[PDB]
Amino acid sequence: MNTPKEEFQDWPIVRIAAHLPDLIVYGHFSPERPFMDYFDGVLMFVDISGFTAMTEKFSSAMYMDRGAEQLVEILNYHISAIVEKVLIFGGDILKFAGDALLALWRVERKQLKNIITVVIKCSLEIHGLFETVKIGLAAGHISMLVFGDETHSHFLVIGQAVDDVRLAQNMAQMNDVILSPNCWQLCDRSMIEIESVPDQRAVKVNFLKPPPNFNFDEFFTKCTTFMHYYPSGEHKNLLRLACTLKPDPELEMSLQKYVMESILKQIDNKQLQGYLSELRPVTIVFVNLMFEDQDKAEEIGPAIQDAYMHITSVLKIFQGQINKVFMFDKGCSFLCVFGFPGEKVPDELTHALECAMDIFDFCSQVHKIQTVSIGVASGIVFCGIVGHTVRHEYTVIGQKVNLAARMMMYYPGIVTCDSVTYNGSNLPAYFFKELPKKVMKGVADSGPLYQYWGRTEK
Amino acid sequence: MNTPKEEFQDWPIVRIAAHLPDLIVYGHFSPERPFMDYFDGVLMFVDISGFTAMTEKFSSAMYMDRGAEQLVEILNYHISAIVEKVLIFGGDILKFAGDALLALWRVERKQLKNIITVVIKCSLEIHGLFETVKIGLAAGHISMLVFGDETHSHFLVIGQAVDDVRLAQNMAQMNDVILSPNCWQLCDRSMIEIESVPDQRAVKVNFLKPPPNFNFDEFFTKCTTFMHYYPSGEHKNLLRLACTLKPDPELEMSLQKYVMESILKQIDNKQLQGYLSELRPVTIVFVNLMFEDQDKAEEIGPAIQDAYMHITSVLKIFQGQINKVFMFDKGCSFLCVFGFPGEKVPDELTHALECAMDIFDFCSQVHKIQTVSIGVASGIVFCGIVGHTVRHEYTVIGQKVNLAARMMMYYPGIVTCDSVTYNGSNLPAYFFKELPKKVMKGVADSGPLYQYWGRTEK
Amino acid sequence: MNTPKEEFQDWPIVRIAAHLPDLIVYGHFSPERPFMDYFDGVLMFVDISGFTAMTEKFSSAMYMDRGAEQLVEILNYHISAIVEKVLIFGGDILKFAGDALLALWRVERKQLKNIITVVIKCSLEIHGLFETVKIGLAAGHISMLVFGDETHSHFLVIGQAVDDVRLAQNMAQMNDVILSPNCWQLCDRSMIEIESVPDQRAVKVNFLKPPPNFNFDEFFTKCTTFMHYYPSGEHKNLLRLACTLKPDPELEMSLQKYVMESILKQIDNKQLQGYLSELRPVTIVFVNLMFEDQDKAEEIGPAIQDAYMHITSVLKIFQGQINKVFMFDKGCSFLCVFGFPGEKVPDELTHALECAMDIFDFCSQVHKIQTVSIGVASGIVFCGIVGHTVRHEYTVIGQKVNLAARMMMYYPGIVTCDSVTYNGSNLPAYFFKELPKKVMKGVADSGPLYQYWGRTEK
Ligand SMILES: O=S(=O)(O)c1cc(N=C=S)ccc1/C=C/c1ccc(N=C=S)cc1S(=O)(=O)O
Ligand SMILES: O=S(=O)(O)c1cc(N=C=S)ccc1/C=C/c1ccc(N=C=S)cc1S(=O)(=O)O
Ligand SMILES: O=S(=O)(O)c1cc(N=C=S)ccc1/C=C/c1ccc(N=C=S)cc1S(=O)(=O)O
Ligand SMILES: O=S(=O)(O)c1cc(N=C=S)ccc1/C=C/c1ccc(N=C=S)cc1S(=O)(=O)O
Ligand SMILES: O=S(=O)(O)c1cc(N=C=S)ccc1/C=C/c1ccc(N=C=S)cc1S(=O)(=O)O
Ligand SMILES: O=S(=O)(O)c1cc(N=C=S)ccc1/C=C/c1ccc(N=C=S)cc1S(=O)(=O)O
Ligand SMILES: O=S(=O)(O)c1cc(N=C=S)ccc1/C=C/c1ccc(N=C=S)cc1S(=O)(=O)O
Ligand SMILES: O=S(=O)(O)c1cc(N=C=S)ccc1/C=C/c1ccc(N=C=S)cc1S(=O)(=O)O
Ligand SMILES: O=S(=O)(O)c1cc(N=C=S)ccc1/C=C/c1ccc(N=C=S)cc1S(=O)(=O)O
Repeated sequence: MNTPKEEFQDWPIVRIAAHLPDLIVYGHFSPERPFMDYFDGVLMFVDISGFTAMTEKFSSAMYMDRGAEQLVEILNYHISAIVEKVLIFGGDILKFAGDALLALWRVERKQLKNIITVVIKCSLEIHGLFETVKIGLAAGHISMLVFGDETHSHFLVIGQAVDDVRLAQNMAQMNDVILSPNCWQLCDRSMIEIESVPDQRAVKVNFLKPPPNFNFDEFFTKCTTFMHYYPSGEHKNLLRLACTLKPDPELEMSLQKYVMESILKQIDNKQLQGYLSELRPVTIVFVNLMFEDQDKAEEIGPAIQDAYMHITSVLKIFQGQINKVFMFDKGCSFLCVFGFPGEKVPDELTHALECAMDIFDFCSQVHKIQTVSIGVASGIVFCGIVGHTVRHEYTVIGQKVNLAARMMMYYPGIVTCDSVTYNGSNLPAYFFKELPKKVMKGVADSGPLYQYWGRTEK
Repeated sequence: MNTPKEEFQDWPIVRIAAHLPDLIVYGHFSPERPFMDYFDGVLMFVDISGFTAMTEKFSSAMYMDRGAEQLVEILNYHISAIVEKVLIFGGDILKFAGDALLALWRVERKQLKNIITVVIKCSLEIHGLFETVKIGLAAGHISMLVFGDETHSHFLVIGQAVDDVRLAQNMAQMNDVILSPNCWQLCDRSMIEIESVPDQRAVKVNFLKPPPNFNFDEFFTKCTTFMHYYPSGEHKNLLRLACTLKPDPELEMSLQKYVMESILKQIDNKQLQGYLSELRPVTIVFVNLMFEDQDKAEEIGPAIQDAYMHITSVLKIFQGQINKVFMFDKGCSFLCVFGFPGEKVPDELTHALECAMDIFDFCSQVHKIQTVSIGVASGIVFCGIVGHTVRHEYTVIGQKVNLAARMMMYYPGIVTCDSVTYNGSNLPAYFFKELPKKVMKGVADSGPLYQYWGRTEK
Repeated sequence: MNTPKEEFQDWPIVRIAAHLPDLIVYGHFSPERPFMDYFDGVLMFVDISGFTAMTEKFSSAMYMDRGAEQLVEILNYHISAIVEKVLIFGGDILKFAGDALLALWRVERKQLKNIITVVIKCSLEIHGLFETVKIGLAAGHISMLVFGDETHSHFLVIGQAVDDVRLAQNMAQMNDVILSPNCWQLCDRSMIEIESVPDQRAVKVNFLKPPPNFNFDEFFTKCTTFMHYYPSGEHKNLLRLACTLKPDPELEMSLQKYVMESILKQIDNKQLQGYLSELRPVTIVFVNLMFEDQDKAEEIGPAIQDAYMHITSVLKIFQGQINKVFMFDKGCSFLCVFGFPGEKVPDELTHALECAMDIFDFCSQVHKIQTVSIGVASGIVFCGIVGHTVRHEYTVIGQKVNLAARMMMYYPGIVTCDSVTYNGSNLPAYFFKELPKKVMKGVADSGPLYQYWGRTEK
């Protein structure tokens, strides 16, 4: 009696799971929105910095109209390798943004010290890939927030460790691994040699220096006791346990709400795989919400949910889409896009400004939101699915994405727009205020920037 | 000198062979139509009963417009596992219908007793998959009929064993394996413990109870002597020998006639794989032909061929399609569909009724056809490719499919239609007769049913 | 710590490399056009002769409108096997044309003798595949020419060995391996038993007859010392080293210029794989350029580049495409096609004739081009990607392709066209001269042929 090979099955549920972290795939949340959960862990924020900045080059004539295809190929070649390192070291990739990613090792509180050592070694092996990247590490309390409606879901992680991992990675020169102050407090100081970072309490990792009897592979194996989903036994050859997910209509209904409809169309073999990689004209509306205390999920959770319900309603009317939601050092940020896969309708610009204003007015009156700031910028951006075969997400990358992000942070409390938007809108000039030029870290040649004042003086 | 791996090649001939049983793939029939062949074997009819009945749920809003995709994923997850069991135990899947399938073990007459034991063990392992299905078995003489024209072919199996395997499976409660009377007569009674089935000569299998020296794997190996196409030797790792078919234009011309054109388009990589899975509005015309003796191929074969030639001509004019032909307990049944893949033209309904009537009038005068009955029903049905990667077929599933089937059996001798068809047609009311309501085993809430009387009183 | 399998990655750069020989993939040429390089090697020209001639049959009704699909399946089944033999024996497939291919073993001059023995054994194993094909071999000096513009590149090999390998294969009856005179001069005469070929200095291989101590596998291993890209070590399981190419935007920009845009669309998953296999009406314009000395790259290179710049400009205006460039026994030949993938515009014929004439007038005044001859023929041709998964090219095959080729050689110095072109053009009759009928080796039933005289008497 024959025994044919049990082969890998790429069911639709597995294809959906590649877009999501274990944090969501293996969650089992209540239905209320917002939903909040509390835990401890180590976070790694890795950035292939400088990439977005150079992406303008893939529009150049030398790429012969295959710039998008070449960009996603070269980006994925490098990002995939980082992803695979994270996964083999037992981490969960939470989110991709631009040319950056955020990873989590969730563990019981008593094990933070040893897991920090695992994450440090991972980081150093990540740098080792590129000898021929900047990394920030944080550790401590983390909260999860899940928000959405009956057909869409989004998640965020929040708290001091999340705020920290950002600060840490901003400080890294190239090739550094930086630890947050709390990460450095909690870590196995006997193992790692560090330097001070001038005017900072964070530190830099110089070397990992294990004791005589130390064997990293045996240490790692011990650490796996505490990793719930590390592929093992019969499945030790897989990068993710999620590769083994079986059809389950209830679970697939829950997971599909996290993925955009155009991605699902691809998943369902109803659209060619190449259709979503493109260098496409869009308008970015980057919405930032600031709170008095952004580390307290129970305070900020309802407010984010309320803002989301309104944003999604305003976006719906124009086929805008939320591409991502991230925490920033200051606030919760919604990266919204007008002009995505087959959503290309006329007056994208006037509508984008009116949408922004509507969001601004509504969110300004939401209980607990202290400040709303919105940046609007328009031009050619890369859109595509970035990451590894087993862990990837649809992402937008471009100078206009980062300009919209920087505008909302450098011009808080108002709706701002770039010159393409201002000129294109053909709204009358007195709907705007021409703004002073600010030097914006990460940006140059911004062109004139404007505030969208609105239809009336007020 | 290198020796690179001989890799599996998915040639178009192999892709076509996945839609067909070994009975056809390895046949070598004459060109006459009808063609008839005679043999002996064991038949297994397996039904995941209740599924079709629940399929209405995949149209519900909770599935967020991916009902078809979720339905085919979950159905195939379960059906695939049954298919793989059948194939490993040496059976040939003949046909899929709805959430049911028919399998055959063809063997020389002297080996029926031992092959029944193999099929019994298979059936029990099939039930074992679902601890967390109903099976009927028959054995004896079987005839094959192949009918068609110069560009299309269809096959049927016929005879008392085929009639029996239906009766047997109708009697099974859930989780039963039922044997036909002849199967029970021919089987190894020392091996199997059975109960009587009240008011039936068929029996139910309680257990397989082998003797002391018995070793099922060694018994199975012996049985493989008699299985012409059991994958073996170098190919013992394959589910089907048909996976090894090589390009052969003559054979591919013959096999392609059994597959619908839209499936071939997919096979040829000229249509996306996802296009054929859909929850689509169609009109089912289910045609039943009854004979004085439906076990005699030489009598019924020419009549079925004659009926087929006319049906196919009438269907052609409106882009109706034959989806399947099955034997029923009473008669040969053609499952015809209007509105399939890209065949969506207006007045589907009036045309469907006129087509039905034309078929009714013509088939009624075919020598040897005793009664024609036709059921017409219209609404949302699932269409898609069901089964395993290596053995699958395009199938339609839905409450309207089963309503059309039950109408043709409970209202014999006339053309009947459902309320959607009647109301939609906007043919005048006196073209119809409103019918008494019958309780139809397998159905509820049918709505009013009508006879299509036709254009004249008569 | 897990170690998941390093799996084969089908990056876009690798997909592009399948369309190209190692000669180009691993080249590192200067940017000037023309570019010329000089080396030594053995050439194998293999033809599955008679195939093109029978291809008319795949339009017959018996193929039920899947003639193109069946043709490419059966052709690739056989061609793939030849390709795999060439690759395992260490050769580089340079080009596919019709049902023929050209392969090269490049080696240092001192090793020609031993490499000829390897190529002879390969050829005999190729014949061994088909017991149930004609091969010509040449050896000696070879020049490479690369020509093109800023966005397209083409290459040719040139010289006496290239002229020889053609002569050699023209002489082969079926099943022969013929050696050129120089190949026979350079080979290991102690190993091979040959016959004279009447009225020729080339010879035919009867047998390979190695000495007592000879072990072909050990001899082959020795020969691999001299094969730069033979897959080895960790990669000994691969057919080509090019399967291991990593993303490299500079290299991909260079390689993509050799591939047509519609093929790149497929590569990029932006068009279905099946779209390019078709039996399609086109017009072939086959352009032949003759030189006083076609073995001297430094003479003919600039002239071919000049002709190319003009051809490509004339083709551009009508969406004609260069499908291939080959050396012929006499001259350089450009196989140009009007009506390719989505390039189907009206008056294909008048435009094709005017294009031809423009090319004729311009190329006639290019320094060093002695004679220009152009054949124009129109009808149904097969287009598709022919070869192996790892080494394949887009090719056109058909009686009209070979008619255009034979016209340009049998009616040198003029633009000729077939009856379909002449009649279809509805240009006035005095734009043409009706030609005497020539018996053209490889052709019958040509229909009347015409010269395109042009708009004026002159
Ligand atoms: O029955 S429903 O389709 O409405 C359904 C609603 C749910 N709502 C929520 S929350 C969660 C699940 C769910 C259906 C599950 C199945 C539907 C069809 C199957 N068919 C087969 S073969 C098997 C399953 S199973 O997952 O229960 O095995
Ligand atoms: O590529 S694999 O089969 O290994 C695979 C592993 C995953 N592992 C996990 S967790 C998740 C997905 C996955 C395959 C994805 C696709 C494979 C073929 C497609 N053709 C089309 S359209 C589209 C997709 S899609 O999901 O990326 O859209
Ligand atoms: O653009 S980044 O790759 O740095 C990025 C990745 C994220 N996630 C992932 S995966 C989340 C946020 C994020 C960008 C953050 C900022 C963007 C603009 C700012 N302007 C000012 S002043 C400040 C910040 S901050 O949050 O870093 O303080
Ligand atoms: O020659 S025909 O295309 O008309 C033909 C008619 C048949 N009618 C019937 S019944 C059955 C087969 C058939 C053609 C077979 C081939 C056609 C092309 C091949 N080319 C190559 S390389 C090889 C074969 S083979 O199968 O004979 O090897
Ligand atoms: O999936 S496998 O390559 O193992 C395979 C085994 C079979 N074994 C046997 S017997 C038959 C078919 C088969 C593959 C089928 C497809 C693979 C990719 C496709 N892409 C598209 S459009 C479409 C098909 S199709 O044939 O299902 O249409
Ligand atoms: O619908 S089923 O899954 O039971 C089915 C599968 C088949 N094949 C496969 S694979 C072939 C037939 C078939 C349905 C048969 C009937 C459908 C309606 C009837 N109404 C009455 S009275 C009686 C029968 S019967 O033939 O079972 O007597
Ligand atoms: O920077 S450009 O895009 O203009 C460029 C021009 C060339 N012109 C020529 S000749 C050759 C290469 C080339 C760009 C190379 C890269 C572009 C983006 C990368 N991103 C990441 S992660 C990595 C590379 S790499 O190959 O240099 O590693
Ligand atoms: O098929 S393999 O993945 O082994 C492969 C090996 C190669 N080896 C080398 S060197 C080059 C290419 C190659 C795969 C090609 C494709 C695979 C899937 C496609 N789907 C679509 S559209 C399209 C292509 S394509 O490149 O042929 O267009
Ligand atoms: O058509 S073929 O398969 O023989 C062919 C394959 C090639 N390449 C590849 S891969 C390159 C050329 C080629 C055809 C050459 C000719 C075509 C028509 C001729 N008419 C006359 S007189 C003479 C020649 S010749 O060059 O063989 O003398």
